[PDB]
Amino acid sequence: EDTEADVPVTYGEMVLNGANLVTALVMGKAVRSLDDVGRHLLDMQEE
Amino acid sequence: EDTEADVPVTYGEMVLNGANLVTALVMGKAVRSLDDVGRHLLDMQEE
Repeated sequence: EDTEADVPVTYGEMVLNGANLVTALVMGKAVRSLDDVGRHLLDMQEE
Repeated sequence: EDTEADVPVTYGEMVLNGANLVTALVMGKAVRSLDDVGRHLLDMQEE
């Protein structure tokens, strides 16, 4: 026995909100954290 | 034969920027004025 005790956590979560909602019902697709992916792709060509 | 002239225009250009650049790369889908279409769709579900 290391220990009868432990430290569990609570459920994650996600939704289609800002740009994920638009594309889902317009382009028909969606991505985890499109805001992030979008920020990092655009910024990446600004160095 | 009527007046030879015309009130002719120039050319209209459409570019990939911002939202539809990210989605064109990530989702491979491009759409016209996605920024405008996105505005209204996020609008019309709010009073």
